[PDB]
Amino acid sequence: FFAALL
Repeated sequence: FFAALL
């Protein structure tokens, strides 16, 4: 699981 908000 990978989640990113930039």
